[PDB]
Amino acid sequence: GSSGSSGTGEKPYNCKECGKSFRWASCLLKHQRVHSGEKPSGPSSG
Ligand SMILES: [Zn+2]
Repeated sequence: GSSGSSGTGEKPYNCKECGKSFRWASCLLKHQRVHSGEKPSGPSSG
């Protein structure tokens, strides 16, 4: 029960596809690869 404290830190880069965060750009640009090609996760295994 603080209701107020110091420690407001958030990364500048933040993905919109899923809603993740990243310190550097490249770090995010690389993750964007997942939002480029869909992966077989579901109907794959009967
Ligand atoms: Zn994402």
